[PDB]
Amino acid sequence: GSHIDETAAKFTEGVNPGGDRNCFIYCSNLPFSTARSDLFDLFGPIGKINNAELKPQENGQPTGVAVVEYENLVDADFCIQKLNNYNYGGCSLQISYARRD
Repeated sequence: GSHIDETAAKFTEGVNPGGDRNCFIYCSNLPFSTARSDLFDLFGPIGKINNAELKPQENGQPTGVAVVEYENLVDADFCIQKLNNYNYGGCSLQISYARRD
């Protein structure tokens, strides 16, 4: 195949909360000043992130949502155990299994 940033759209487009022990993490209610580098700040000490991105929007405004993807299903689970009350920017983050991709 071929890639540079085409897959990073697919990594967040179509993705929703409320899966069940998939592999992807859905993260929501992030503050609107967040960027891709902030994911590895709070997720980096949990385990190995395979990939991670922020959800895009049709009008270009910030969504307040991230997706993350993890090496082992114990590490994906551990994010959803530990982060689902995490205070950041003045917001409390909501965390779930990313249901479709």
